[PDB]
Amino acid sequence: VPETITGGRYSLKDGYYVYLDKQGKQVVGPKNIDNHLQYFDETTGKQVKGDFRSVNGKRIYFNANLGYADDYTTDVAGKLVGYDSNGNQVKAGYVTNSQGKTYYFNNQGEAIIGLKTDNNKTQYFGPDGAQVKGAFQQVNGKNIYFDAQTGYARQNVGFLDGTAKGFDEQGNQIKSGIATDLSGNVYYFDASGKMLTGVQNIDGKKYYFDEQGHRRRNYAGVFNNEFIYFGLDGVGQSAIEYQFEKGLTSQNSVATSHNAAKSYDTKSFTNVDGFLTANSWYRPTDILRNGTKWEPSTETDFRPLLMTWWPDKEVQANYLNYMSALGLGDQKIYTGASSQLDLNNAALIVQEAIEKKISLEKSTKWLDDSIKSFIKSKRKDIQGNLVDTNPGWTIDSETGSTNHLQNGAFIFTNSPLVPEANAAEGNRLINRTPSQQTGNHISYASQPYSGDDWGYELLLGNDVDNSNPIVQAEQLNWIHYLMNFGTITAPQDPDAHLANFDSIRIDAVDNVDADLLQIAGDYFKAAYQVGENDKNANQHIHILQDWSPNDVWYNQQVNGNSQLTMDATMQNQLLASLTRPITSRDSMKSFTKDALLVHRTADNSYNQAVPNYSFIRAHDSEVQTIIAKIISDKHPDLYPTVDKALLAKDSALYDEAFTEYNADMQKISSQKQYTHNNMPSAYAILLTNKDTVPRVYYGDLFTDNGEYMANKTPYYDAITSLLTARTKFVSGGQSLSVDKNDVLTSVRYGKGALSATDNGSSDTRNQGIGVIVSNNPNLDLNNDKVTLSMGISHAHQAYRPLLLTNSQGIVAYATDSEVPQNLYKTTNDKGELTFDASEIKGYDTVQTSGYLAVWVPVGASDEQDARTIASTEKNNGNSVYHSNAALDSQLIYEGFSNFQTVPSKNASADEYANVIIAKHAADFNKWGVTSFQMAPQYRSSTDGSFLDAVDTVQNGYAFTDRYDLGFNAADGSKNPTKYGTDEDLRNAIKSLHAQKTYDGSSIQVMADFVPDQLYNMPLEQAVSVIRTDKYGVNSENPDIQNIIYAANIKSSGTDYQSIYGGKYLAELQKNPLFKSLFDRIQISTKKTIDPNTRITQWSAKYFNGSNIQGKGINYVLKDWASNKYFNVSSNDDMYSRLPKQLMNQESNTGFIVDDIGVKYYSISGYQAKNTFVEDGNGEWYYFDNDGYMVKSTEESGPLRTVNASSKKYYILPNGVEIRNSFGQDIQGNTYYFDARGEMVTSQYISDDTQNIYYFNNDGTMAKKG
Ligand SMILES: OC[C@H]1O[C@H](OC[C@H]2O[C@H](OC[C@H]3O[C@H](OC[C@H]4O[C@H](O)[C@H](O)[C@@H](O)[C@@H]4O)[C@H](O)[C@@H](O)[C@@H]3O)[C@H](O)[C@@H](O)[C@@H]2O)[C@H](O)[C@@H](O)[C@@H]1O
Ligand SMILES: [Ca+2]
Ligand SMILES: [Pr+3]
Ligand SMILES: [Pr+3]
Ligand SMILES: [Pr+3]
Repeated sequence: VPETITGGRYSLKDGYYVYLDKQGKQVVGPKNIDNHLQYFDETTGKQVKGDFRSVNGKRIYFNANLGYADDYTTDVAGKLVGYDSNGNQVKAGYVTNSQGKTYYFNNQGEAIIGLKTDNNKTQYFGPDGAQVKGAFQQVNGKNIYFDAQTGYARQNVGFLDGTAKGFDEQGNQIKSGIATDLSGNVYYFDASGKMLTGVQNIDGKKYYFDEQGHRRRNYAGVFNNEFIYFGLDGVGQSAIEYQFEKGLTSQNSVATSHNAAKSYDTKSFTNVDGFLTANSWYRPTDILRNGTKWEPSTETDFRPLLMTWWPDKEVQANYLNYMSALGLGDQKIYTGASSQLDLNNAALIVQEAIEKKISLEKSTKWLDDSIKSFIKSKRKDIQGNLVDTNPGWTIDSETGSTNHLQNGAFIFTNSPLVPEANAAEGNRLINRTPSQQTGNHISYASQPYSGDDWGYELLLGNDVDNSNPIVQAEQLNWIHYLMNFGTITAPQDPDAHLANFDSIRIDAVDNVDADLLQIAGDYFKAAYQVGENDKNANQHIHILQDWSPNDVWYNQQVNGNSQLTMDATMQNQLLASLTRPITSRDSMKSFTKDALLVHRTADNSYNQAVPNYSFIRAHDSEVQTIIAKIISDKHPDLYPTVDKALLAKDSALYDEAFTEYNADMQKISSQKQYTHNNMPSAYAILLTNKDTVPRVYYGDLFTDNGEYMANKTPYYDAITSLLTARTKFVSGGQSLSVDKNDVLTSVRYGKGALSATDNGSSDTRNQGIGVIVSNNPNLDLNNDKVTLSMGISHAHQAYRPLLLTNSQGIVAYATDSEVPQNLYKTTNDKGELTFDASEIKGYDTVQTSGYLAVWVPVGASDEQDARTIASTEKNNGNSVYHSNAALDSQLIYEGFSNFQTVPSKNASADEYANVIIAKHAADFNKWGVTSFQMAPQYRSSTDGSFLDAVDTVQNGYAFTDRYDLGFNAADGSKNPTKYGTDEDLRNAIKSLHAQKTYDGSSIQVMADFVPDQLYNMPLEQAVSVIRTDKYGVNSENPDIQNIIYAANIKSSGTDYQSIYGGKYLAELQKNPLFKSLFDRIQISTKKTIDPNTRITQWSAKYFNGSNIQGKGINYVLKDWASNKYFNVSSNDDMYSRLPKQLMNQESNTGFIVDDIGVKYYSISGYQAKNTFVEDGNGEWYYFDNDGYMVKSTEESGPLRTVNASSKKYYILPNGVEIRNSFGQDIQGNTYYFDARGEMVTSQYISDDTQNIYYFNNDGTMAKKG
């Protein structure tokens, strides 16, 4: 029996492929994988490809490609018999040889020769048993074509031996009949097999065939002195006879006096900056009260606009149907074809029911809902699928680039139609990432390091413009508010000064103007004199979220080191070499490469390395992506891509995924299908490393979901043992190594000593840790020995373990006395430890793959602390921080996860995280924490536009009011954020501040500074928009070029932004210490910061752009004839006046034939001037400056420039402007006209049937033959 293997990937060794087991081991012999049987060689473990092996007796062939077992025919004599994939002979069925020959065998097992007439699909087989595909074969002069993929007879035209000969399925030449090629080309022949070109009459219907014989669609031109237009049918339509309904329909009714608007100004209409939308309501002069008596309307008698007016018949019809479905309208179906007068009468029948329902309910809220759902309603199509009923008012119409986290984006631009949503000149500078701050990319990177930039301006939601000086100021104000949160929010309290934040984490560095880094750096020199010395600097440790490789070096040269850069090379190497499964895993020798940021192979100096903070996981990185992977595997239907699974927001899915994620964390390393292996081995390297500030993720001590701090991970004992050990032993110089067996040994020599040869100080002897790490579950040393080279400072010294590994797990020893006598071992005269195979071997537990050990020196006191005090001396150079003993004494703790359960409305006091933080304050001080990175404390949105904004998470990165950190409601209801109230928060900070570290100063508390975006904003505003991707590159959709959009982009002006916005700028300017900050010329703007305007209400002029909101392109209402937007707040001529019916004026709609020409009036009653106009969802027409339709004549040909934009259109004598269509001169030349109706030049245009034509710069088609 070939065993089935399931988990494990393929590898390439020596130019052949091998398969690695879940255990880690190469597989040998005949084995099933992927449901297809493959063989693997006895010694080299090599996969067999295109050879013969014997799996349990029977002779089996394996594919040249993929390695899978397959069919084969061997001809010893006569006809080869042929064999199934699993051995055995074929009694009656197809097999395909490796050469690609396909034979069919009879019941007797001989190869079938000649014709093979199956169950309704005749086939052929030539002599020698091969099937024929893709050629014509005369069985007996039939000349029957056989398909390339299947040997089935097909109708096809064969250009051999003459031209245009057509043959059918049974193989008769199709004289006087229609024939069809493989590409779908349609020929027509005459009696005696010769094809036809030009205009033909087939069944009282005209068709056009070009010069190579193809019957054609969407082709216009004069033929035998008759202008014909052959449509999608291929059928000729008269281009003289009009294609529109002649005659006008009055929109004046008995009811229009009463439904006319009370007034024609802002008073009577609900509006967005004057513009009207689909959800607009208005006050008619009269109300049909209880559907029985016309009364004068009161101040509160507003009704939906859509009740009495619509932008066209198509929406009118659909409205009537939808309300009829809600049981209000009449029981009968209407269409855009249906007559105008009938729709208007039907609408008045609906109104009667609407008002009767309002009288009954004593409310109009039910109506508001049913109008909102009508706008977003869906419908059956001719295909049978769900489309949108009103595409113009949905996401459907906002098509562009997909490259953005929320599937689209806009950029705000200026435009004279919306004067108040226009930004100043030289603002809205996008993509000023650290790399592109000057406006051009600059590689600051040196020789073996990368200098790329993965930044982009539009990340999420509504994107704030941080190239505006007024905004840059409000960002400074917000920092000041946070650094003085306590004193500001609770002035009555005497201890308010203890409830203040100390440092910040700058979020989305690659998505905002990099000027904000220098602004922030200036603040802390002014306020807290961080520049003076290490002591001051290290009391405020800030961090960057700077993912791009180049940002490390930008930070160093441009930004001083005003914030700490992340180490990405370490995180990546720690993930690659330890966390991955055995199949994907990098070697430990990689830790000694050159492309690492900090070389630790012989780190022996201070103030040389780049100041940095390194980590393994974080609330976003390597957390959410793993959950998504599980969602994808469990629900392929809904989410097939790992990227697609990130977009999911349903809690049931996550709940399901987490129970797996939690259950998988418990499993042994070899069967960890989703989670990270070797977590304690990774943290063992991280927390012992020199020249770095380690950051520990909440979710590695505790479970990423559920109650805060409630459930521990498998790794808690190991990691908390390391953290306290860091406090007592880790100091001095470092050196990594990796022996021939691939076993890492990290050594710290202890305070005073910087190398192995250093004799050190008094402090040295009892300090300095030693770490051993292998990532090989099948490690077997045998004769070879592993060596920990401690210093000569540690010669002839007794050492005891801190961590060791068993099959059961990892043993942590807290004190020397907990250690058994046998484990103790003493160093030799050189300061070396030696390890046997009887000691160090391969393991596979839950907590380790390979082996982990950590050894410390025996006889440390309890007062012993390895950490070093910050220097007070002046520092030279430009770095704010300096990577040395004192900085490495610091340690950050990211004390939150996204997926912490959200305490319910009536949750008890101590379910909220900030209460729990206070209770466990001393726990953090015993782990060596000097900075506590709190979550963003801002009130989260719940609209679900992104993971961070769904109600089950509310992590706080998705916020509307960024001065609101959990304040009470207006009535005095406690109203906490996911983590607790402003009071609960202020305590938590005091609690952390009460804790005192090794140097007697408090634990720092870090605010999460999020300058990039704002979510879910209350008030609409009109803006000009262009459809783009995340970089702000124009996706160049014609309909979305500087059009007007009703964006939710304006704050309420009664929120905490209005209270505290820019409040402290005046005050700061007056301070001398801040003079440097305000005088600085910022790199990107080249202008100074501007603190003279306060931002109390956010508005569209302070934003670069926004993610797509799915209001729709035509959500802002607009008369099609005039092609102007409706505006109530202005009496300007660039806006259209209200539809004539709504101001009780005479109004008519329709086409009107006139002696001079043809005029068209919209549903609103206005005349079409200088506009394209679609009719009855079919034909387009253009109307000139004089309000007359443009039509071609005999004197003036069909090819015309109409708009004076140098753009040429093809217009028939109907006035019909043909689109996606070919057109002809009277001379003979052919032109093609694209989706938009305009002529094509210098371009190949493809054809539905795979024909291709080339059109010159001229516009004319290149003729063929
Ligand atoms: O370049 C470094 C990479 O090396 C490894 O590549 C693994 C491959 O994984 C998948 O395919 C698995 C496939 O591998 C062999 O066949 C390879 C291909 O051979 C043909 O040319 C054939 O026509 C192809 O159809 C076939 O894929 C095995 O014989 C076969 O059984 C397996 O199905 C990917 O589709 C490939 O693109 C990869 O090369 C390593 O695993 C990667 O992670 C490395 O990046
Ligand atoms: Ca931005
Ligand atoms: Pr007349
Ligand atoms: Pr349409
Ligand atoms: Pr029609």
